[PDB]
Amino acid sequence: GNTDYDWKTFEKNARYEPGYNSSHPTIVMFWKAFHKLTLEEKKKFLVFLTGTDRLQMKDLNNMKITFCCPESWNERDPIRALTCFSVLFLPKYSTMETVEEALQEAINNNRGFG
Repeated sequence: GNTDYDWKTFEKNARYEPGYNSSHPTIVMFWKAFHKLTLEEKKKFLVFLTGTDRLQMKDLNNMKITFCCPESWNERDPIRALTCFSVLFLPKYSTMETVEEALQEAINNNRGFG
């Protein structure tokens, strides 16, 4: 469902914590899920990661995400995010499926976010 939105620039310009890179297994498998989903689904992702809904192209083309896995991350930890500097809490999932499903979980509103 993509429609005139430069997503390459987004995955390319994103931030990682010191010692993490897009080449890390967990992060490449994360991007894989972000590329197969539709426009509606990725909008939900951004809407919970950022503090602005239905973000404009001017926002998206400079928008970044900061990947983070807490010192005590867990394989079953839910994917959360903070609107401070767009940090996405991504645990070190052992499989490519668990990250694909977790991507859906959070966009589908993982509940208890009150």
